[PDB]
Amino acid sequence: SVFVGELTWKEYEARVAAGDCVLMLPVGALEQHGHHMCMNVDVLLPTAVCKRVAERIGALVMPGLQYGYKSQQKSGGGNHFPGTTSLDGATLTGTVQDIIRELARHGARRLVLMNGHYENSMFIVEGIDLALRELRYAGIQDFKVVVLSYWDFVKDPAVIQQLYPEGFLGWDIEHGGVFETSLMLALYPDLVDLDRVVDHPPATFPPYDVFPVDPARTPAPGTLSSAKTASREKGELILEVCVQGIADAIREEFPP
Amino acid sequence: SVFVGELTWKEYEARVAAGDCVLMLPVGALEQHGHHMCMNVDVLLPTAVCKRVAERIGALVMPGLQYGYKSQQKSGGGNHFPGTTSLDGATLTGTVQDIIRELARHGARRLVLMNGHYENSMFIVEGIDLALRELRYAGIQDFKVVVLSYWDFVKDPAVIQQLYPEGFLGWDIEHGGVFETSLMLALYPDLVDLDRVVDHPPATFPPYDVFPVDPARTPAPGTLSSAKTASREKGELILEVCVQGIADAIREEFPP
Amino acid sequence: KSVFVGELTWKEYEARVAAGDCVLMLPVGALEQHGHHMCMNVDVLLPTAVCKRVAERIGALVMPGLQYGYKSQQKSGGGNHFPGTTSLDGATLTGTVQDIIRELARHGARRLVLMNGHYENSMFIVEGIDLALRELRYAGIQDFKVVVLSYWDFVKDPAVIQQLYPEGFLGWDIEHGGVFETSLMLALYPDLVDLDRVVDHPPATFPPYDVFPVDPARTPAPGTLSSAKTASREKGELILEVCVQGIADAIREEFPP
Amino acid sequence: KSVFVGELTWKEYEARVAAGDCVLMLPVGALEQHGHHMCMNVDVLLPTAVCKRVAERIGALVMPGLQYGYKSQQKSGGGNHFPGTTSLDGATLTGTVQDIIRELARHGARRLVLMNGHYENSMFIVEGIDLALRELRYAGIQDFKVVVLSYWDFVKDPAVIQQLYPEGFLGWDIEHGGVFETSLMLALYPDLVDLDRVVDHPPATFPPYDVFPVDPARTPAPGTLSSAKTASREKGELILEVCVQGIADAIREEFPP
Amino acid sequence: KSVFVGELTWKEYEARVAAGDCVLMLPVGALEQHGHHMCMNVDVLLPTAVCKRVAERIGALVMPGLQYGYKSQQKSGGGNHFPGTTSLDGATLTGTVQDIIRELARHGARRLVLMNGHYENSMFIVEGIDLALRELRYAGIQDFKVVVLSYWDFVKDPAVIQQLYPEGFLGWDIEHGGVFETSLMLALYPDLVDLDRVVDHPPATFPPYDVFPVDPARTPAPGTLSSAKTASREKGELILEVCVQGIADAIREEFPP
Amino acid sequence: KSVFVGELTWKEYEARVAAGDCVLMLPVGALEQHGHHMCMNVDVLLPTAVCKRVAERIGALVMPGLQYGYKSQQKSGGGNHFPGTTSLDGATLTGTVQDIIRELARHGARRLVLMNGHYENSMFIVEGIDLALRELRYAGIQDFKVVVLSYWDFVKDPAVIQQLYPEGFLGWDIEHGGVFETSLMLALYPDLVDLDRVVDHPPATFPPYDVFPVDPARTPAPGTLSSAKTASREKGELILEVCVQGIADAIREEFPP
Ligand SMILES: [Mn+2]
Ligand SMILES: [Mn+2]
Ligand SMILES: [Mn+2]
Ligand SMILES: [Mn+2]
Ligand SMILES: [Mn+2]
Ligand SMILES: [Mn+2]
Ligand SMILES: [Zn+2]
Ligand SMILES: [Zn+2]
Ligand SMILES: [Zn+2]
Ligand SMILES: [Zn+2]
Ligand SMILES: [Zn+2]
Ligand SMILES: [Zn+2]
Repeated sequence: SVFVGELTWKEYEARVAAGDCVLMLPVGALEQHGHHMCMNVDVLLPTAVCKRVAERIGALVMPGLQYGYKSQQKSGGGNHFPGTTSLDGATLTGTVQDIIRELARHGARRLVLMNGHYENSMFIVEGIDLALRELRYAGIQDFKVVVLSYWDFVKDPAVIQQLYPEGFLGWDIEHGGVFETSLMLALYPDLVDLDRVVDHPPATFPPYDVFPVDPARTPAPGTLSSAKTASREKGELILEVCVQGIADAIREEFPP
Repeated sequence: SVFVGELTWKEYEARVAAGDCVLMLPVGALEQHGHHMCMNVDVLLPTAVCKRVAERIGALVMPGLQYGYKSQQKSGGGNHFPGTTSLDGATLTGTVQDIIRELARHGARRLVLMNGHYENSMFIVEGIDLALRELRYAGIQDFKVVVLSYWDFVKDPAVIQQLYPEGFLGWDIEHGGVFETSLMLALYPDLVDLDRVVDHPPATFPPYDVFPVDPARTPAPGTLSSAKTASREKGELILEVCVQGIADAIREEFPP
Repeated sequence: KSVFVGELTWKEYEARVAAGDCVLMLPVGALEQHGHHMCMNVDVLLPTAVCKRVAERIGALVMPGLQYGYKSQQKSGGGNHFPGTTSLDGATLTGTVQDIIRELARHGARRLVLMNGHYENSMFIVEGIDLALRELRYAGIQDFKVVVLSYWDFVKDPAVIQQLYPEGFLGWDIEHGGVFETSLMLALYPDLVDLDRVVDHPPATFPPYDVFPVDPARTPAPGTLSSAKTASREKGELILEVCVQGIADAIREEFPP
Repeated sequence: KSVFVGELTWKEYEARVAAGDCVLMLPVGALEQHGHHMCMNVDVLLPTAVCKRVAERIGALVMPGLQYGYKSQQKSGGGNHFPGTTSLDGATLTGTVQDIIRELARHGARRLVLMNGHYENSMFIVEGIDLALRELRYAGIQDFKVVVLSYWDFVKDPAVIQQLYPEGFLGWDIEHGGVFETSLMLALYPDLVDLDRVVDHPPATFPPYDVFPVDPARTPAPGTLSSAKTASREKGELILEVCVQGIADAIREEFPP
Repeated sequence: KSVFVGELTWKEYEARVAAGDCVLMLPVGALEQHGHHMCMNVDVLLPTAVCKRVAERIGALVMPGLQYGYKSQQKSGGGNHFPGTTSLDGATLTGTVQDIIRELARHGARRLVLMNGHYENSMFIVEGIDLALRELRYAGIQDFKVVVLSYWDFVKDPAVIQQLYPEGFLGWDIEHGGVFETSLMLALYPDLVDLDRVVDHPPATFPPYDVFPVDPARTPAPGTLSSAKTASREKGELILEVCVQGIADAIREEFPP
Repeated sequence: KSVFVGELTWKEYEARVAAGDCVLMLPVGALEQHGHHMCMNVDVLLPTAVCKRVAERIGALVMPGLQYGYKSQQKSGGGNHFPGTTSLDGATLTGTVQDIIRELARHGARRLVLMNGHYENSMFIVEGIDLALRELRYAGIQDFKVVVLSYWDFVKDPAVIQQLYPEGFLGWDIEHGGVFETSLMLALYPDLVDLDRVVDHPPATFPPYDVFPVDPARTPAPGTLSSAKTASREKGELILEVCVQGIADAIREEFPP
């Protein structure tokens, strides 16, 4: 198994003792994802990518963070929706910080944080800095962290054209849209009912944000773009591209 | 599905709209469990129990807390072991607090926290208190919480007698022993290898604790008792007793 | 000379720590209801009295005690809904323990005994200790050693237990305001106990789970979890000698001269 | 009359809020390196200058700006390893925003515009707002409204973008110490810019991931993420008018008189 | 009938609060070095003794005192570099005060007097009060009132001052371990004072600024900021009567029956 | 060359720190009501102006000032109940000071002067400094030195006081919006002062204790604690010269070039 949770402490110890062990931590959320998809998408997707990447490069995957930061209107619909269960920034930051501290204690020195929930980014960044700060007090400067949101690896114009023959709309509105829905159709079809997709024009907003969040400014379904054209085929493409790209990136930053 | 993460936000909203929806939250840890068992035991077990109880009483299960409080020598071997990845008390407390705040926002008013890691108890307690304190600030006083550790429902003398024809020696030393190992053999046999069990005598300690934790005071394998006599059958019985007992307790506290 | 740090001059304290093997003791209690027959500072008074006697025997020093502890829980203290009980949030207690260890380490002390007298304090004392040791480690300090214990855990001799609990040991959690604490109080501070006000009720029992908000009905009306009807000075004196002796021996073993 | 709260007496401020529809604006910046050609308080100076001009047009008031912001990130500000850059922890910035909102609500104010000038501040400003609104709700207050924006987002007109970047727009992320900010500075504070010191390097490019500890080698030597060689006072005046007009209109829309 | 809450049963306490105009008093001290002639728990002992006497006269109740206070400052307590002195971080002290007020309010109490005995505690007590009142407001509670004071501020009469300091008033800040505190201790706890060990140095003087890390050389070697050579039980009795009467009167005025 | 860090390039800043003896100065103020005759940013403007002049004379650099300070207290600033005054919680201010010191240390700086302009900030500045020095100690760094001062403490010469107050000085406590601050403002920013609006009331006096919630009636209606009727540009110029000279000499003493 490539999952730390499924290993005995002895097996884990031996792997870290190897010296070049790479650990991966998926960071997701419990968030509404329209009428056609379930709410644990942000955990399921990066976890599936982590598993596949780990199998290829000989890495290990830590239990994923199930709850993430508050959903923002322009990227995830808004934290006013039912189901969405978000943590305060301090809580998410502290969780990341605590995990890094513990991994360093084990003797680990290579960590990849794979974000699957757009809004988590800056709090992950702060948790990393606080953990690295503490390691520095002990004179430790060899703990290295690579942070990434898996969708950023789908850049190849050729790939983008296949997935979006009519044009890429941007990652900000890819919440419950073609990208996430296609991956889900390929990985967990039973958790997706494309027939329930509520077609609507791609969400647009003015150059600013308003709080309290105005529910009227988010498409009724909660999605920011339609997944009507999502498909298992597109999902298989996205999956291979991400796994390959991320596997290469990790081998690059954490070589033998 | 009985898992909130596998529902759409509309399906979840509908269940809460019913008025008497009971939500369940498993709280575990990533911790060493000897040479014969994996490290996510404390998440897997309460989650499996929650699932079965939820199926029986029509409740829903929230994503579980994967990381818990620091392992203590007398109950989990100690936080010095590799693999064990623990959170600070404030972090765990804050996580529980944030989740309750969000569930209340959804309109939910009935929550069952099922602890699977001994050491989490008091921090779960503080998280609950802080969240209820805030709810009262908003005039909300109808949010009710039931907290329990699933093993406390295995107290019937006849059951203990059948499970331990030699004698029960308390839940304290039941870390990686007969109880947890038997449950795992019944639910996830592939994650257990009885041939690797180190059959040492029950762990004993003086009436006080020492910090920094002294490794010599914990049996080398990390277990506090031998799981040599663990069996699938013992696990099936434990599972039956726990599910029935918790289901009855929840119906009592959260009637239709 | 006094065994209490508070009654020493800084020069005397400094000299004792300069010795090199000085052991410090910190009582951790609470302000909590203890039925109709006993006062509310029991959890401070008792561990403080034990520390004093242990200190006198092994040559240790006792720090001012923590007067307020963690929230009373229904199954071990009656519940935090009772009047009088004044509790701190976990972070507050944890931080207090953390600050004190930091300061003792600054003084040059390296041996500390935390003696808990309020059941609910345990885990927050543990977190306070971990956070303080973590910070000491940042400065390369790994020789600070801590021994934490709840004084009642030393009362284990089958023979002594039989006298206190003729019908069986009820468990340290439901001992709140019962025979154990009341007997000690009768022996140490009789003026603060009125055995005639004891409301005799059966030992408190609870289901295998807890409910919040706490339900007042599931706690005996007087606030006690077990009856102190049979409490006596004699039982108190026995408990006292057993604790002092056992704790003194434990400290001598962990912190040898 | 001044549009800055700091330059008013408390009586004058009180009267303005008593008006009932008073709009307050808070500039949120940072002290951060901005290449060899510009000073380090750019992120405070620019949003404050924009706030002043917007306030003059719509009759709003401007609060003292936040001088220190969140840690500079490699992909958007060069990195927090540079000298001069003085950053706050996320909790500190969030708490500052939170405290100010709480206080303004106490004054009776209910309309606030937070104008961010430092790319990295965004999410911590967002958390500060959420925590403050949460507290207001506890006190039964639900009419406090907040508008948050990063001023450069108002430069949307394809015609304006083309004038600034005739060879193509490469994004706001690498617009640190580049054409955009440098042009505005040339138009507002020319004495604080030495265009002759601009190190004309190719625009910064990074792989689809982040690495920590930040690797200095992955940031252009000067600290800038794009060359300001083509910056000019003319471009600056266009940007200024575009931002002021757009924001003024947005506020009139969200906070009608 | 004891005036200490800790020595009451929860029923007795409940009955007192039920009165409707009950006044609670909380001593806030510290564990701090006090020269070669006095013990280190002075800051707790003195305000507690004053609270007890005031309570007896006005029918109030006294809560367990805070044993540890904020970090000793050079100009008012000698400095936190001294052995023995065991200080809390500001957040810890503030949080302790906050938790206590929250609980007292839960009991139904609405009148609290915080009597400070350690100079440096003041602003953290103030913050704890503000945060507690803020929370009470969220709960719709606005009738909780707090009076905070440092007992020495009540010694104002010129005649009294001259009797105490024939050479001239030195200011309450340098009155650390000097005539004022030592005299009170001589009148209240003579066994904890050895006037023969007093080091008769001239009053400490400092430039108009502070330096950190604290420089030990800038504090008189004994730790005292002024000489207690002329301290006496007679002066102690005078101070005690002035403080008790003045405070009793002030409380009667702020918390009328 | 500017003495303000914000107006320097990171290269210029780096070079100055490289000198190995660079002194950094941080103004710490507040946004607070200052009567009917003066604006609310006084506490930022004054220490910043003093820092600028001192820096010009001794070759130091000035950091962006803290614009918001701790909650106004009745006896020193009128009270936090006034409109306009926008205060931070203690933890927020302490955290801001702490974060800035961490960053300056990272830059390689080791000499810092914090110039307080708001009475109430003092203890939180102190705690921020302690927490920062504590963390530096975790990294084996103990050569970072901090000097903290409130600029008005340098106006102590009897001859100067006599010239400024030919009718008698009554202390710094009541100098909120009075002669001292108003005179400085008249000399530095005359347009922000309108002496004709001064409410000439008698000096504020208070009992030896404080009450919370704060009672508005106990503060002079205008918000000032003493009348600035006799304030003048001349008095302001004198105060400025004395403060700048005194502070410059103190800094040279503590941080020799
Ligand atoms: Mn998401
Ligand atoms: Mn466990
Ligand atoms: Mn207790
Ligand atoms: Mn920036
Ligand atoms: Mn003191
Ligand atoms: Mn002020
Ligand atoms: Zn998603
Ligand atoms: Zn387990
Ligand atoms: Zn007790
Ligand atoms: Zn910038
Ligand atoms: Zn003292
Ligand atoms: Zn002022």
